[PDB]
Amino acid sequence: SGFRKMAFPSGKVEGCMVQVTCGTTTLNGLWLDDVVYCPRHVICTSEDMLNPNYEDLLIRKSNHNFLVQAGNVQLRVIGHSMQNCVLKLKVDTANPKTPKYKFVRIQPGQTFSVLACYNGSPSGVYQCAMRPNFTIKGSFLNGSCGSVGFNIDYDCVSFCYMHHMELPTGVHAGTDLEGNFYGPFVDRQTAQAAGTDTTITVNVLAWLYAAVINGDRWFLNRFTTTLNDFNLVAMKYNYEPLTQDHVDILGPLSAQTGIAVLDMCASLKELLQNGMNGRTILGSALLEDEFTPFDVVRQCS
Ligand SMILES: O=C(NCc1cccs1)[C@@H]1CN(C(=O)c2cccnc2)CCN1c1ccc(Cl)c(Cl)c1
Repeated sequence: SGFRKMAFPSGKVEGCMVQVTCGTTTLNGLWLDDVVYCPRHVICTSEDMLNPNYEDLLIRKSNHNFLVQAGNVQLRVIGHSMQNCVLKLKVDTANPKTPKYKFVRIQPGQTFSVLACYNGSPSGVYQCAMRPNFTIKGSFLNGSCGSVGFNIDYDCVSFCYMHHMELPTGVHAGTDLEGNFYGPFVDRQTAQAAGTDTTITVNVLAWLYAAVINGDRWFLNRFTTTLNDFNLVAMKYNYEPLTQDHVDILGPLSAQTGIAVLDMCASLKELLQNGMNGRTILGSALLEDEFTPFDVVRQCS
């Protein structure tokens, strides 16, 4: 029993983190095989920020300008190249701790674990979701750029996020490991801001199922709704539309609890319209949307 924000064990990723320094800027890199990946803004200077031409900035670099350190061991850079908004620094040594891995871009509403790192040293690990507006509500301080987000399937690390920036509202943005930003954010100085966000409906329903599995039942009712009528309510409360695919994805949890999805939808509608009247669900006084159906199954059997 119990239900927590649970991250994947981080050991396989810890062994991949290195420190990358260019000029006076130090941040984190990801060392896999004989390549270190890091944000390309490591080559920026304070004066470059309005409209850096990264192609020019990189042509002006040499391998010796990148200092890469894996703990107390310096790695020799033997090649450098840009891939979208990341840099690929080829090093003379393959990382002996390289896990089986994949680079995998995630969808809004998916979750992942973040290993926050400073000066190439892991500091902590927490669970995050990719918001509908392609930001993440992370916890990151100066020096954390190049920290990565990941999931683990069996022995294989699926890297899905590399950290690049903090937006004015305190939320975060970054890229996939191919260097392509999530959302309409750019690695240059602008007034960019997180766009309007919505609540991830399928995840709220998954979390309601988690609650039922853990003995919280007060919000259940005898009613069922139609998908159409539920989506009318969803729109009014800034929730994402619920699709039949979502209903299908929730099938296993519906079967385990004996509560049909559209029955749970009627409970959600009442919670949106009436609130919780001073009660809590899984220790929360608000509807939590950062657990996916898979996250719930993983933790609730
Ligand atoms: O968001 C940033 N600056 C505003 C922006 C300026 C241009 C685009 S965003 C980050 C903040 N920095 C942190 O270490 C940090 C702090 C807190 C939480 N996570 C990270 C240093 C680097 N800095 C940066 C510099 C140049 C570029 Cl181009 C980019 Cl993308 C990022």
